[PDB]
Amino acid sequence: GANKTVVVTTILESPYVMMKKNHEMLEGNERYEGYCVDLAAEIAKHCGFKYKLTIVGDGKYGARDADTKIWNGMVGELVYGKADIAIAPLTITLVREEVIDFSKPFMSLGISIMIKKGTPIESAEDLSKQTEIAYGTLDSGSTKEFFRRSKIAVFDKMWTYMRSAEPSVFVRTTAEGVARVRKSKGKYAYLLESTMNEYIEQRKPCDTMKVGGNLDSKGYGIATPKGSSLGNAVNLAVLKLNEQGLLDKLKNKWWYDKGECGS
Amino acid sequence: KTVVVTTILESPYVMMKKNHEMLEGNERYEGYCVDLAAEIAKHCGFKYKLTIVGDGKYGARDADTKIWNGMVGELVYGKADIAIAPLTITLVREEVIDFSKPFMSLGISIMIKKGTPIESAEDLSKQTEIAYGTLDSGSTKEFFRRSKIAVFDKMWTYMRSAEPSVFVRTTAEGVARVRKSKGKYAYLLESTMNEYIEQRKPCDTMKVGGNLDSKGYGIATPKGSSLGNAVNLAVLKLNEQGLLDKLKNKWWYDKGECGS
Ligand SMILES: CN1CNS(=O)(=O)c2ccc(CCc3ccc4c(c3)N(C)CNS4(=O)=O)cc21
Ligand SMILES: N[C@@H](CCC(=O)O)C(=O)O
Ligand SMILES: N[C@@H](CCC(=O)O)C(=O)O
Ligand SMILES: [Cl-]
Ligand SMILES: [Cl-]
Ligand SMILES: [Cl-]
Ligand SMILES: [Cl-]
Ligand SMILES: [Cl-]
Repeated sequence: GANKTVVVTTILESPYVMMKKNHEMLEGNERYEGYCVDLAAEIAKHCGFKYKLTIVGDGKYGARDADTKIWNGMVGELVYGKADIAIAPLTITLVREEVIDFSKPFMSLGISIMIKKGTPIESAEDLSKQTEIAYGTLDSGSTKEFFRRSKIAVFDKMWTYMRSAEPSVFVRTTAEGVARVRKSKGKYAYLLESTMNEYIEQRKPCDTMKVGGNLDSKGYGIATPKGSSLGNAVNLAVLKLNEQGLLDKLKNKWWYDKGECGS
Repeated sequence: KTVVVTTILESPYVMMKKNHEMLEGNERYEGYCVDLAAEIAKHCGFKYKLTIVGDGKYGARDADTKIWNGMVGELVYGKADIAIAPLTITLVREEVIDFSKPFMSLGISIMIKKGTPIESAEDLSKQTEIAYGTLDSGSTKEFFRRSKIAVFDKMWTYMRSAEPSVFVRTTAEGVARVRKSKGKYAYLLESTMNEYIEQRKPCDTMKVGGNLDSKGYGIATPKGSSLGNAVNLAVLKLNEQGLLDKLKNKWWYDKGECGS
């Protein structure tokens, strides 16, 4: 049928999608800026569609409830037909690939540790062997699922602690995890993706840092409902943008050119 | 019912075992991709036969004839059912074959003989005393051929017309050329292979500078193959179980050939 505006689900996660200054008097896609806003424009141009950016209503990436089997977050928006495509830092995972399609990755990441500067922690093993410093993850995302499913001794030990810690060590948004690191005097460390960690390390007041190696290696992909006719063109567009150097330039633009912690 | 796997002799992905002359079939070979093939086949429920690509190439399309060679060609022309190899995901290949999600990350990188006064691709481009080149019929050569980045296009203009040829038939021949050229040849190759060689005797090469791009290897199937979906889920399962990282640690294991 006739071309229709593509509904893009995304999430307010800096620097991927952020409210522009003066957003209160802007409308539509002009309200937003960031890496995924720029990426959406490039994908749409290469694939020949018009689109509307829509922030996921529940503010979540996406997890399946173990009891009801209902998917929430951006994954749910695709599964239940509320959006046509997700352009966001959405991690490629097995359980998600069983229900939605992903392009080839547009960005690499691994799970990593964020500390308040000076915290005496260098690794996941360090965290797992002590109790003074609490630690947790984002809710409803791939990092929490990683720990829940891991059979690796250190990560299983970490999960066994996190799942029963009181008060809860889990946070609803990345910003809440950052705040908890910044306000806890070295007594909370946050497990989050290396991309987000490296972004925050360049934001004022420059009081956090990434420590240790990454715990895994994976990527973000552009997601579509299973069988969607958009998937093929989106995939080729991701590969073209990578090969032309545009994805690397976009990361530099939003992470480092705009950094607030020096050159 | 036996799946024909095309692969390539490239250390440490696929290597001939010691005493392979008295072995047969899949038991002749060892390495990262041999172990990976066994894991993929177990998860997908197929029997398979490893076969070394007949022309020894990864795969490129002839500009005049438009015929594909290498492992890509074996998939395109129906000579193999799947490629399990360090085969780079690229746009031109994704137009003719299918790739799983990546099983390993890499980028193009620079190999020098230790002590060579080169720190970056920009350094190479701004001089002519030290020659440099790439593997033929692979994704690194195509990267330079297609690139519009000023530094890389300048490098391509030099490499394509340099005499004698700066291109090599196999990775091992590029490494040998670095080792034998007294610092007058640098080799552009994928970071995975570079890092493997840097930890092998005689410990006379090193990786310099950052990677020039970021990409991955995928398991490839002919377009529309029924195996693609299961293979893709298998790669993700193996990654999430930690087995891909374990295999990398096994086959890049440093036994101290170089230093402590
Ligand atoms: C950025 N980019 C451009 N597109 S691409 O050429 O397809 C490509 C392939 C691989 C990677 C390296 C990072 C990664 C991403 C995703 C996964 C991984 C590993 N592994 C190692 C396991 N499987 S995965 O799909 O979760 C990046 C990449
Ligand atoms: N990128 C993750 C969210 C962040 C996290 O879990 O650390 C996801 O897609 O679920
Ligand atoms: N992995 C490459 C071969 C090595 C190279 O080109 O440096 C390919 O798939 O073509
Ligand atoms: Cl419309
Ligand atoms: Cl032998
Ligand atoms: Cl298993
Ligand atoms: Cl078999
Ligand atoms: Cl440029």
